[PDB]
Amino acid sequence: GRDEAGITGTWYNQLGSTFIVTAGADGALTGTYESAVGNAESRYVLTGRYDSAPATDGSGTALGWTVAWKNNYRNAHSATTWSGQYVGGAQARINTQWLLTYGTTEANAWASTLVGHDTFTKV
Amino acid sequence: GRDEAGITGTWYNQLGSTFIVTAGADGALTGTYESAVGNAESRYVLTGRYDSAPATDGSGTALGWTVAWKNNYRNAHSATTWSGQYVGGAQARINTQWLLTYGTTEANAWASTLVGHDTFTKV
Amino acid sequence: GRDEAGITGTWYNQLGSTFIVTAGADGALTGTYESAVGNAESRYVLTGRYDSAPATDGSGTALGWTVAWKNNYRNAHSATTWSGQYVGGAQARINTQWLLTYGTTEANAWASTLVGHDTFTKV
Amino acid sequence: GRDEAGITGTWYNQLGSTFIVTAGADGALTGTYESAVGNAESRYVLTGRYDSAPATDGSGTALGWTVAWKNNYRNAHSATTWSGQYVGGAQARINTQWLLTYGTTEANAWASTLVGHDTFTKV
Ligand SMILES: O=C(O)CCCC[C@@H]1SC[C@@H]2NC(=O)N[C@@H]21
Ligand SMILES: O=C(O)CCCC[C@@H]1SC[C@@H]2NC(=O)N[C@@H]21
Ligand SMILES: O=C(O)CCCC[C@@H]1SC[C@@H]2NC(=O)N[C@@H]21
Ligand SMILES: O=C(O)CCCC[C@@H]1SC[C@@H]2NC(=O)N[C@@H]21
Repeated sequence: GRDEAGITGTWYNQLGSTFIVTAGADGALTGTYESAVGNAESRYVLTGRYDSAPATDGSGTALGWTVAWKNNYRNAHSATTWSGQYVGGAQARINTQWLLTYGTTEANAWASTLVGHDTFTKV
Repeated sequence: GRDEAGITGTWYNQLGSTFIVTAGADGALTGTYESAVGNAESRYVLTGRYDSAPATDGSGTALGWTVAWKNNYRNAHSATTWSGQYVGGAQARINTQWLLTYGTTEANAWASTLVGHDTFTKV
Repeated sequence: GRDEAGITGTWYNQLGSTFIVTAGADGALTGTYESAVGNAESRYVLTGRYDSAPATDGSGTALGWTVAWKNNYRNAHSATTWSGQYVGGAQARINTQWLLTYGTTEANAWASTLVGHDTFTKV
Repeated sequence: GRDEAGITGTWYNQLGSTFIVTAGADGALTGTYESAVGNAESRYVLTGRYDSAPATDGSGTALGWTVAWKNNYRNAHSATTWSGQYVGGAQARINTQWLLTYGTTEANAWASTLVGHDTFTKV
């Protein structure tokens, strides 16, 4: 993929969380996520996808991934999805918006979903 | 997983799109998506995660998945993430909210991301 | 406004909440909201804006409004914004997506904002 | 209102847009918005609401507002809502997430709504 090398590695967001990803040639993303906040401890599995043949006109590279917040330590009964774009160069970034959905009863489902935004850097 | 059997299979949303997923015991989701709308044709790879040990108190099952909108036919230079919950029973549903991010230039990045909501049924 | 008459009146969403609005010629929206759910009781002030000269090509009419969830009875320390479009005709609707922000400490601000979607009808 | 004085005035976001607001004692927000981006020129009317009696525990102040993107110069057939919180102190900020809805045909309504985030400062 054009940015396979650029995306693969360890990223950090403004909260202090750590995103560890491998980009495959075909568009896969696999890795681990460790949140600095919330009902979370240690690493969680992630998977996702990215555009392995982006535009050559200076546009970013679209991608996304999911974490279900269950591991051997905790289960928050929740999942987050991040949707965003990789922007390459000396100050590389992944700019995302995310959706965190809790399992709820039907009566509470109106209040099931948090929205926010994370920016990941290599430093 | 508690809902491995409930989630695995073919789902359809209010647009007429078709979501084909396999749920693994461990929390994986793998499959294909075919959109009835947008800059899309035929099937695209998806991956995601779900809570394989949900609450037993009538709450839904949190899950999410991604599609990068590249296949052998088209490349929209975009990715969607769906975040939601599976609700089991005679009228099973997956209720989601989604985020569709386009690769953009930095000048247009304010306008990179669409938000919406899809409800999937087995019929 | 083109839809001043169509928008003005009493609307109900899928939760059972009641939206009472007056549309002004100039684009204003003023009224009251009464939620069927959440940390809310009785009516709350709303204000917002709508496109008073929409496209004539069958497109909906863009609009939005806010409620801060303080009245004489309760204060949730929160505000919701609905962003959407009015679609006229025998089955008129307002289709919206909303953002509910809580006041939080800086440590909890990542979790400050809920997202959802409401559809309002005249019946 | 507790933050009537703190909110009232001229704010600027990371795009260079200019938000000019007056906060009323009762919870009103009135003013003008001028966007540095998009299908916009000059000032547009805004209205909204804020929590005029916030928590005293260091939490921010919830608020929101709307702009319909029609004025004497242009009509984008769209509306944005910002939902967020005011945080007072030497570095005051308004942190928001927003929803920009376009009027669309029913066939294109899935793609009607952009989501993003703006941070406003006094400098
Ligand atoms: O509390 C939970 O339900 C599980 C932890 C969620 C942490 C969220 S995911 C979005 C944001 N970005 C992070 O790095 N952490 C929070
Ligand atoms: O146009 C694109 O960029 C690729 C197709 C996007 C189709 C979207 S994904 C969200 C919504 N749900 C669907 O089933 N289709 C649309
Ligand atoms: O709980 C709160 O903070 C105040 C009540 C919020 C009720 C929300 S606003 C979005 C959704 N639509 C409704 O009609 N009610 C809920
Ligand atoms: O293009 C349009 O439909 C009207 C202009 C929209 C400008 C948006 S509103 C959200 C973001 N914040 C800004 O200051 N400008 C853009």
